[PDB]
Amino acid sequence: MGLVPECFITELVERDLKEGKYAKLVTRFPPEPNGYLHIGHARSIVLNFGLAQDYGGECNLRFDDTNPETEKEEYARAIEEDVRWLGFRPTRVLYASDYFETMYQCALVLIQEGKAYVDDLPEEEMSELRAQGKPSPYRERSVEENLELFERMRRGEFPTGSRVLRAKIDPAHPNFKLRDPVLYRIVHAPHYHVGDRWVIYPMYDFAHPLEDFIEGVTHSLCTLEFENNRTVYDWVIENLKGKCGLPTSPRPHQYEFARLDLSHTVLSKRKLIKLVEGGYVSGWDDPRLPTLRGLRRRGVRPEAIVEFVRKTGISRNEAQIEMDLFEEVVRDDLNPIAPRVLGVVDPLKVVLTNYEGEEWIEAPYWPRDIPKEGTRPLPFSPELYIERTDFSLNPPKGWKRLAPGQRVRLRHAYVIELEDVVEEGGEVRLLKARIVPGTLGANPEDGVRPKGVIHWVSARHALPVEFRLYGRLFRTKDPEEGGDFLQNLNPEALVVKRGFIEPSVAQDPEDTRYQLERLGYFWRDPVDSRPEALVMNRIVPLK
Ligand SMILES: Nc1ncnc2c1ncn2[C@@H]1O[C@H](COP(=O)(O)OP(=O)(O)OP(=O)(O)O)[C@@H](O)[C@H]1O
Ligand SMILES: [Cl-]
Ligand SMILES: [Cl-]
Ligand SMILES: [Cs+]
Ligand SMILES: [Cs+]
Ligand SMILES: [Mg+2]
Ligand SMILES: [Mg+2]
Repeated sequence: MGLVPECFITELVERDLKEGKYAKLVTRFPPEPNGYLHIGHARSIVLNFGLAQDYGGECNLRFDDTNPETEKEEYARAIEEDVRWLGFRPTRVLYASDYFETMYQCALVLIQEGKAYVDDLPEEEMSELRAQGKPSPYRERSVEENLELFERMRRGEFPTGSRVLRAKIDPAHPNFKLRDPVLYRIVHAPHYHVGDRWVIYPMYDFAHPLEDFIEGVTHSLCTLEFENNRTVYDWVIENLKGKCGLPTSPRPHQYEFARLDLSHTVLSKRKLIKLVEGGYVSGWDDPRLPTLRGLRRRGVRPEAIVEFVRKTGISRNEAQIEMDLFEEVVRDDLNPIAPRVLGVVDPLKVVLTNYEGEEWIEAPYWPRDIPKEGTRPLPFSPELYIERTDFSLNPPKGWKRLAPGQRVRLRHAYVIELEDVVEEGGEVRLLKARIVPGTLGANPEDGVRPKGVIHWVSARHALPVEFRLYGRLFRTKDPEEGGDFLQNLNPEALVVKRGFIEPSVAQDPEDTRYQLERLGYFWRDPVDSRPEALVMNRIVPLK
């Protein structure tokens, strides 16, 4: 019933809602349109948009776009597309750059109130002074000179980086971040949304609260990196309430949840850019990646992603999440909705000496535990392919599959036993085998049942598939902090096998998610699969 599970945040909202602190609840999701979103961002998406719906409130999608150098509209697009794919419906699609004129008016007021000033000092010198707790020489400049200099910065008289505007708070403040933090910088560079209008851009610490305030956000939800940043957030709110058309009340407040860190995966933009550019991975939608794009392409359903996020909870509890966990939620999400078909990944041929012609078998798509009914014609014939790995000349103790004195059950059809093994070049190339005569939907006459069941497909009927077998992207549980990050890659992240799958798949809609028995879950890769050249990704293996 509650999309977001119980925690400090639900409680806090519920309290303030009931006590009339705010009329409606207003969250935002605010990413930077300068990259693609990943599984970590999903936590912020489910949280922020989830509360809006859980409590009959609003949630804005807003591109926090104050860094013109890197930011592109295609990232804005991609962001909106992944947000909706997760199933969420932003109340508004907003861009912080539409706020600039208001933010600039706000800076004027700061300066008229003697609350900001222009700093001519170079960057290196400014941080030595901050480190020393000393004031800029320029700090006690006048309202008049500051407005003229700020205007001269607006005009783009000064080059990129050369002057900045800073609030006047306390140069010796114990919170280092309150030492006259920077409000405005100079970048002679055009913005993807608003163009060549501005040469002065605000810093995060100043624009973010103001975007919040402007939108009447009630609960601005951020991850825990903004711990010491909270004090400046309040400072901007408090010195500007009821100014330049801002409300005097109510006002937004920050609250902090733990960012997701998932085992076996890196989420930092730096490292991700590394992997794409250096061709370690094929592209931003690569199913090896934890981008939302890549998880989509992989076959993961948005419902598993939401559920994953929901399942794991919202807290201050920055404990790393095990990939085991994620994999199990995918498996669980696909269990009742993935019809079971049969395909072969490492094909090995088996010829049946005591069988001729064809015959077609009603086979169930759903196992006993799944309430769905559904059936399909499964072709059988004297030539099949089985997994190479379901055959031993030298089987171990447990061996439940096919061997030189061990019968086996072909799933949904006959028991066969081995008769001859043709070898060529040391390794095995074709099985010669026999059906045990009355074993279609029945045991052998002699009572010695087959120890196990293996999957198979008719070599006379089956479709070629390119299988893209995905694993975790790293071997080590902790790649994101571990030292050599590229030395921890899993060489098995992608194996590509050429294989076979039963012909029925051809009569299914392209977006079907299948369970290949004893193999894992699978679906047509949305980019490269074609009906005449099938390509299927393994979404996840079995438990
Ligand atoms: N792994 C994660 N788990 C939870 N939230 C995240 C994660 N990564 C990013 N977010 C949050 O989603 C929002 C937008 O993400 P985006 O990456 O554009 O912002 P950002 O400026 O890179 O944030 P950060 O610098 O904290 O990663 C931010 O609130 C951000 O902290
Ligand atoms: Cl049928
Ligand atoms: Cl069976
Ligand atoms: Cs940031
Ligand atoms: Cs069933
Ligand atoms: Mg960042
Ligand atoms: Mg980022």
